[PDB]
Amino acid sequence: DDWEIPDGQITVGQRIGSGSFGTVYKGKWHGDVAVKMLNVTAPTPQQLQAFKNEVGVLRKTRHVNILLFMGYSTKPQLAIVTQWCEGSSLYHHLHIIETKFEMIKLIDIARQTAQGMDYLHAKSIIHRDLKSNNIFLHEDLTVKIGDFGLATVKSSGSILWMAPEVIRMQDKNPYSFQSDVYAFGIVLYELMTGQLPYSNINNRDQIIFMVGRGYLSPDLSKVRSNCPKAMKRLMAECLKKKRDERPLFPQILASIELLARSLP
Amino acid sequence: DDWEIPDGQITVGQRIGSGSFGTVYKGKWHGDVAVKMLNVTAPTPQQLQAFKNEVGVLRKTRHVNILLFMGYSTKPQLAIVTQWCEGSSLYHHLHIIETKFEMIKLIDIARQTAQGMDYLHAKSIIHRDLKSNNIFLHEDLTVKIGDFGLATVKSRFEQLSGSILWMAPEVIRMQDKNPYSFQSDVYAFGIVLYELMTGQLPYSNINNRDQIIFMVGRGYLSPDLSKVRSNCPKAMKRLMAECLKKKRDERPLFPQILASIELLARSLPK
Ligand SMILES: Oc1c([C@@H](Nc2ccccn2)c2ccco2)cc(Cl)c2cccnc12
Ligand SMILES: Oc1c([C@@H](Nc2ccccn2)c2ccco2)cc(Cl)c2cccnc12
Repeated sequence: DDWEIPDGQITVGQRIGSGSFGTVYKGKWHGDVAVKMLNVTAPTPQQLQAFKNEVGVLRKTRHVNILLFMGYSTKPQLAIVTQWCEGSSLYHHLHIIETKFEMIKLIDIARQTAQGMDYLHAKSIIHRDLKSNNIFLHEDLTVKIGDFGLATVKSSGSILWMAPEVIRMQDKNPYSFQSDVYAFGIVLYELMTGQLPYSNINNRDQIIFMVGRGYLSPDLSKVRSNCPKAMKRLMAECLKKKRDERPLFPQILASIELLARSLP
Repeated sequence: DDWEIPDGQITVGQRIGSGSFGTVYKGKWHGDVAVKMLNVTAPTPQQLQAFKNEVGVLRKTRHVNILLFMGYSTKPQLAIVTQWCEGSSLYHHLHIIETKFEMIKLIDIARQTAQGMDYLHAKSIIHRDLKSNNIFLHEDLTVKIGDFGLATVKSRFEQLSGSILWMAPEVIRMQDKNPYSFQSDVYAFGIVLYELMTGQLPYSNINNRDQIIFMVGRGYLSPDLSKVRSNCPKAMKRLMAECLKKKRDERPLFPQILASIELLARSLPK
């Protein structure tokens, strides 16, 4: 019952990026895989902690909509190995290559994402950084939620997806299922409008300040016409400035399924 | 945090099928899933064992070409929950609806299956029932090796008698100690490569189950390789023949089979 990969079996290749801790690479281990390593040979103290935290969460997940954790290593360097997703992140599709998804496909992507979130929450896992860039469209179909570590289970910037309470830090622990729900709301906004929120404001600090005070919020009137009213309503629900008024995924999921069933 | 699903969360629907090791369904648990249950009112001691053994093997797997194990339940009834595959099995594509896959695709299905087998064997897991019926073509793109009811971790039964087309001669004779090995899995893989390249099941012109069993076992009968498609790469027809060797110890292991398929793939027509 061990997920530790034997020493020196992982072949590392092209450098991809650098999420959470360390650097991510496309590598080899019983096929293509993603490898999140640590450049230093001296794992330091709190680096060996963020490492054990991620593995600890990742290893509690087995769901088609959650990036597949395959194993970890301490080999020469600490390394988390996950499946290799073929394609691009939803963020890249929507805002870089501006892919034109049909409404059916957009509804389905929101569904799978919620499917995935519902699962994480059932396991008492709070993502804490859900955003269109951590949502991968594997093989152009099938959502894979990724990048954890920053994720916890039970007791740069990504402000666009941060709920008002999170921005305020009036608890130092404003994170909860509800704040995950809010970010999903911002993700819904992207799919449904094809754009990032507040694109007409060029000052981040202003954006941060105003969302936190409840003065600014996503402009829902921007939703595409062919967007089902029930979706636009689900969206507003998730984006409630007041935490406790937001619905939970079991509910989100039911709503998205009923609007999807009656769409064609 | 075990993989034991909390009680009363799994719902079951369509009865996709039956079997000696339980019947399959298309239930739900955080999205669609495949639920394998046990109809009986009280599991016999051997069933409880088959259940445990499968879960023990399944929970050791995390690979894109292995059907995803999600959890099990015992309280309501013994149940194994796996991801629900969208599409059909390679068997159905190949022999029931005759799907016209391109050689590039066939080589690909052959590669992924090998990739999966390579993964199981590295963890000392012997499938023991690899066949096109248990190879799901998820979304018509991803190969998912399933049905782990007879699987076992080396150094850890008397079942099966239905799918003889994929049984190696030494498995039919049951002479040797440990009839099953990484090699018998490789033989089954060989019959699958055979199915992929010919589009047909072996021994289609013989209709007597017993005679086929006896003959393949005695070595009088073997897969007719002259039937392999003409556009089938030579190295492949060779790799196939090697996996089908009558002498167990002459068959290559998946790491080498994997290396070969990947090699003959890089030099394929354009
Ligand atoms: O492609 C991958 C990325 C990249 N995400 C996206 C998202 C949209 C389009 C293109 N890439 C990325 C890397 C670094 C920073 O972002 C990140 C990780 Cl962890 C992967 C893990 C396994 C397979 N593929 C992965
Ligand atoms: O569909 C599934 C089957 C059935 N196989 C096929 C093959 C071709 C077309 C349709 N179904 C089946 C039924 C009975 C005994 O095996 C078996 C498993 Cl393990 C599955 C696991 C996840 C998703 N789907 C699965």
